[PDB]
Amino acid sequence: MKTACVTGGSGYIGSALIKLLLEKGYAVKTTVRNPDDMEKNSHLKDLQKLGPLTVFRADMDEEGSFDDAVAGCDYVFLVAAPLHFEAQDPEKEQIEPAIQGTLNTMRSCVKAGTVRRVILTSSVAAVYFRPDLLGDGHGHVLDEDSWSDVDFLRAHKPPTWSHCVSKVLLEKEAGRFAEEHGISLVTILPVIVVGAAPAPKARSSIVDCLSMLSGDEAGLAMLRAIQKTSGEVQLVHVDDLCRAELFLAENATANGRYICSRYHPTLVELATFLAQKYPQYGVKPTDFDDEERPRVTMSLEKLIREGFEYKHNTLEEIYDNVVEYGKALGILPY
Amino acid sequence: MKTACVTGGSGYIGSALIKLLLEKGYAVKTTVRNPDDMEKNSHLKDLQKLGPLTVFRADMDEEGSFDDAVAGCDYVFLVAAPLHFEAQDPEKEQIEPAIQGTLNTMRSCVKAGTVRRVILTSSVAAVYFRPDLLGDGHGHVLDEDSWSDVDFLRAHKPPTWSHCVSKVLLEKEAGRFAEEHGISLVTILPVIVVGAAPAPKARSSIVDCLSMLSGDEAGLAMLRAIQKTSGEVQLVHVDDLCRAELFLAENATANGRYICSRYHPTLVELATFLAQKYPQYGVKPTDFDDEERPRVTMSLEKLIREGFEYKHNTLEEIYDNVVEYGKALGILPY
Ligand SMILES: O=C1C[C@@H](c2ccc(O)cc2)Oc2cc(O)cc(O)c21
Ligand SMILES: O=C1C[C@@H](c2ccc(O)cc2)Oc2cc(O)cc(O)c21
Repeated sequence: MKTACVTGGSGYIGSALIKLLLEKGYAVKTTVRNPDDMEKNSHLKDLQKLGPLTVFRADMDEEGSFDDAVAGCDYVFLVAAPLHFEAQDPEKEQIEPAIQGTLNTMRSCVKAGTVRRVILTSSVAAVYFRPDLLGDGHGHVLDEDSWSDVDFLRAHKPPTWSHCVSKVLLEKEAGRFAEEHGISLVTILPVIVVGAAPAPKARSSIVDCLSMLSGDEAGLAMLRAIQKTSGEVQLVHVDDLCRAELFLAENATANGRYICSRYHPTLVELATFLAQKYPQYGVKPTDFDDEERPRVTMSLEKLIREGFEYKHNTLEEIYDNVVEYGKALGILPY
Repeated sequence: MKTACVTGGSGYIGSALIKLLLEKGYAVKTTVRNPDDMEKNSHLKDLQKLGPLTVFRADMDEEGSFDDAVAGCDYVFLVAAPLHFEAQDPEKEQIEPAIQGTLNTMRSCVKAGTVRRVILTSSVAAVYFRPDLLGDGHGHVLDEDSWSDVDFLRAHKPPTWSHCVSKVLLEKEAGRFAEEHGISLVTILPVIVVGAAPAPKARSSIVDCLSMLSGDEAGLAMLRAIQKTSGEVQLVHVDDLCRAELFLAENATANGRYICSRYHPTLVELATFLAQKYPQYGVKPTDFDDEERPRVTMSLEKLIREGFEYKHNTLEEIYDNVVEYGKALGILPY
């Protein structure tokens, strides 16, 4: 029986990974910042009903705190924490702590001497910010060779520049570190993630995809900004993301970084689908009518080439269970 | 040096296949119904400059005429192109000749004794007609397991029913014949094909993708019909189709049938692109506004996970050279 560690077990993606690992016969260790907070971590008790699940305390700013959690693990899933709130000095407050915290966990992985592979969950924040491709007014198909432009982001500091710079640098630093220390590191890069997970206090990762239904002003702004940039948005079901992370840990030939994406609708298509299937929220699809814009899209083909198969392939399947989750979280009123 | 036969050398797809094969170092044999008609075959003289190209007279409707062209070949590219003349009895004027013409050439392949693989060019006409799915209000991703409903098509005879039936039945029959004689048959299923080819008298294969520029009422009706059915159209560059045919010929593990597609725009996306890239034609994108419909799309992934790579990936790249071809053919008035 193989053993896996999932960092950030209180979070959206972390909780979904733990569920899949248990269902697949793994013994799981997970880290949280306060194991006694059973309002935040009640799902970890439920999940113990599926297989061996051990909870540990750990924090990214606390050097070595991940030692006991990763020890004995065949695979380690590093789920990066979402930034959450802005900062006066993003370099000192966000970017640098993101690098350091990632290395901190890397070190606990070498020290375990048992980790066959580390799967880093990042996002396409590290892929898409290309001043040439986004700005030249032509369509483009990006892939895993594309990296967000750190120099341009620091020069002009557009909104979310710090989320993108921190993802790029922490991935590069973790790769540099995995090189010098002989540990296999594979990175996955999700688009907007959709679907239910066990975590009771998730939100950040769910606001964008439900914002047409909720009216969340920040969410809608984000979807519109992505569409203004790229001509569309990109979505993937959380269960396919989780299956992809498992796939990448278990298949020895997997190497480097992988975009994880399945459906790329315009907002009017998405709004139209949501209005038809969930009319109780009064979505007006004409609120998202827009000129057709050049499409700048992230290719999904690398994961496909390696033999992975997505299970949520239509728009409706990608949204198959997220609405009931938004209800339970209070993101939606009913 | 391997040798290959390409049927329908005066045709759009046949001529582009010959070009690719010569460039890639094959000796090539091709068939045309009248090797003298230089209206139709002037390109063959030109193509002979690229490598060893030999021309034969043959006719689908004439048993054995393909024997000479196919002899000695390692690969045969069965480009089933010419259909019929919609008469009172499509089952005897179109469907049956299509089947028998295909089996005619397959027999030459058996007689040759040398043929390691036959690549049949069909179309997603043999894939998409799924009345159990086209009106159910949901999206669907169809793949190579989906076949057009021949029974339903014969029962209700919607427009172009016999076209779809011809394609389904000749593919079924050719595969049955191939299995009986232990010959390798692989079928490729293009969507709408875009791009220049050597053939100086092609037309029907290019009218549709040029129809918003030419205003061809038949082409435009076809496009609107596809979009009312599937909520989008699907396009592929002729050069990727030819490279995919060669890929399927050369890759031993290739097996069965393969959708070939790369871009799936709405008509309003396509018209916006064309209007901006080619304003001299007067396209009005609002002529193609339409409500969003559930998407019924053909999966591209079988070819992808077998190792093939498309080179024309954006909408602009798929349209990189067809307008000049259209001007040359007279499809476009200027
Ligand atoms: O920087 C990114 C990545 C980007 C993205 C997603 C999908 C897509 O198709 C293109 C870009 O989305 C985001 C969404 C957020 O709430 C915050 C972010 O920082 C970002
Ligand atoms: O539905 C069809 C049928 C096919 C076709 C063309 C001509 C004809 O006479 C019959 C069928 O062309 C297509 C091309 C597409 O990208 C998507 C489609 O859905 C289709």
